[PDB]
Amino acid sequence: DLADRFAELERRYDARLGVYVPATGTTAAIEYRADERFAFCSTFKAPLVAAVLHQNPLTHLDKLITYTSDDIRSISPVAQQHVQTGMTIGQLCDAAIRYSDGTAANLLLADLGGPGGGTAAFTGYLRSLGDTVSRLDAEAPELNRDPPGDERDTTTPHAIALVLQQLVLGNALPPDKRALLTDWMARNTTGAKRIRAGFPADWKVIDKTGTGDYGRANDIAVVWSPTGVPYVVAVMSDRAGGGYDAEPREALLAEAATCVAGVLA
Ligand SMILES: *C(=O)[C@@H](N)[C@@H]1N[C@@H](C(=O)O)C(C)(C)S1
Repeated sequence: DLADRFAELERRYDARLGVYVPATGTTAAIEYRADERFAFCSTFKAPLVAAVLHQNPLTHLDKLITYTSDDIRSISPVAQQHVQTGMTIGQLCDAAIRYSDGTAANLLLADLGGPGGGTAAFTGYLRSLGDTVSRLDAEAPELNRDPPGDERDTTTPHAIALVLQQLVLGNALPPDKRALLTDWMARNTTGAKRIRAGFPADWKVIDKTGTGDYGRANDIAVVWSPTGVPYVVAVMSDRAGGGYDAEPREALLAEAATCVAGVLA
């Protein structure tokens, strides 16, 4: 039984685990704590890039964005290396997804614009996709630090899975913008020990991870069977019991994904 397996993993990792896989042709939705709130962490960058793409002509990707020393306030493996030169919107989208670059995402929020440095427009974008649950209230680094239980900067496995489904498999974006988002997630560098670790090599996996305080570790993916049948997989976790400095545990997400893959095979 899946729910028993997910509950075992919670005990093993002293964690709270949430899982959602939306229903398909012949598979029932998989759900475990799927309607409980968990912090977005960096997972918001997938819908953020979709918002920026949707909002502008495709050649907005070529616009140069400049920023300064004081814009670097979070883990930013790419943007730290380009303060002098600036970075194009395309480069920022690439870094935000593939390296989970925090400065890149902050700049993309500012590009999207409006109150809260773009957090309100980001949240409005989710509303336009029928997501009445998720909310973004702060940018990096603040968005990863909300106390366990606090609703700021949260989504649910259920809400984010339905959003990702529309973005990658549905018609939220035109085909050209959709392919840009899909390709970036396909080329993600941060995801190898999460959902990817739970599916066999002949399944395609694209994803966006998030990590935060209180042992937060998330991964949202779209996967395709060896015959091209797609499934959306959202896994979210925290370890409130270890306090603010609780270590995130990727292995928990790998094991949860392995369990899901077992059902979907
Ligand atoms: C977003 O959660 C932010 N903490 C960046 N994302 C994490 C992840 O993607 O797993 C990093 C790469 C640990 S930093």
